[PDB]
Amino acid sequence: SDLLVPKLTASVTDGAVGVTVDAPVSVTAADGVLAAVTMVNDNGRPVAGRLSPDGLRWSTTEQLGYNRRYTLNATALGLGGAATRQLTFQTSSPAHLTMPYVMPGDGEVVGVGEPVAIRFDENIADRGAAEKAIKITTNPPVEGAFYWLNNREVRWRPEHFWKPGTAVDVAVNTYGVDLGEGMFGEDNVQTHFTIGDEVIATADDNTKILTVRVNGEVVKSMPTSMGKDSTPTANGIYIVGSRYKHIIMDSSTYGVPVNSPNGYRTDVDWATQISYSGVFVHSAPWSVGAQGHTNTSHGCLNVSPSNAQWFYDHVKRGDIVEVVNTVGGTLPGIDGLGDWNIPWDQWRAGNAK
Ligand SMILES: *[C@@H]1CC(=O)N(c2cc(S(C)(=O)=O)ccc2F)C1=O
Ligand SMILES: [Cl-]
Ligand SMILES: [Cl-]
Ligand SMILES: [Cl-]
Ligand SMILES: [Cl-]
Ligand code: NA
Ligand code: NA
Repeated sequence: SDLLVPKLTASVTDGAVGVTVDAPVSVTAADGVLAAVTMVNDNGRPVAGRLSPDGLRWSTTEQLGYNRRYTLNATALGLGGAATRQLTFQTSSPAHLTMPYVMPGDGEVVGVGEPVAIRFDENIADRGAAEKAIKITTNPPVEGAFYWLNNREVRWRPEHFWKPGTAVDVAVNTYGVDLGEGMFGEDNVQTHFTIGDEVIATADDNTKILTVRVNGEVVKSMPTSMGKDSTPTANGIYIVGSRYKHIIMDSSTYGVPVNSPNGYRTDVDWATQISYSGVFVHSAPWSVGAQGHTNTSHGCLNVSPSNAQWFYDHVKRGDIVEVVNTVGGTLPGIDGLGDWNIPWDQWRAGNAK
């Protein structure tokens, strides 16, 4: 048997540029074991690594940085000689960075209508890469798809409402990923949430009653006053959002001056958001005589203080409100909480462009 000679294999090539940092760097020995492996950046600072017990694999154990020039030295020893290699490579230098933000929060329990939300703080030129970098796990597994509400936020939901008890895991692995036009991910995100009870509240303009159903059983019937004809509440499916014991409604947040005929600024109690456009379920003492009879608001579902607080107490983010038989149209699918009004075939087809 003649002298066999160890060989070295690295996941980077000497002289390479634009190396993406979305993966560790590794060195592998063949016909021999690794005796020494070091990796330092342009300033001489070492990079954390781990050699496998069998001595055949060394990998970086920490995140690698943008705009860095790394130098790698590896020595492989064997029964028939040795082999050494020095490799230098330069990582990606982004033109701009973008940090994602994921809802719902880690560990939260949400209703059957809560979609996965990934919001970036910059415009995403390559939506496809963003979608490819986002891995969603569901238990029991269910089909879902991506759909963008605007140039910075994407959503992921199944065809129908979640089944209660479903576990969802979200891993936004955007670090080191070219998201288009030199826009690279600033970090990764990992969120996990669970689907709770089915809570569907239906507001019928014919009866002017807001009926809350938990697991299919009617548990509360609230006389309500919705948007008047000139500013009606839109029919469709609303996703419950944030909740406030009290909040100052200010029309100027939507570009409508407070000092207008259609502007407003008032403080209200027990407000539950259900649309970005400003539809809330809140306490309306000034309209109890109208609640259950005639509509008098700008879209908000007015109810009594008792029922408003009840809604605040018994409804959670992700629960569903459905408005039907109003003089208005359908809530826009891209409102922010109207995801379910987009027909499944359009949502499934996505808009990655
Ligand atoms: C709750 C009280 C109310 O009627 N709205 C509301 C306002 C508007 S807007 C910004 O004037 O067009 C749209 C829909 C609404 F429900 C509240 O904010
Ligand atoms: Cl090392
Ligand atoms: Cl932000
Ligand atoms: Cl009216
Ligand atoms: Cl507001
Ligand atoms: Na020989
Ligand atoms: Na008002």
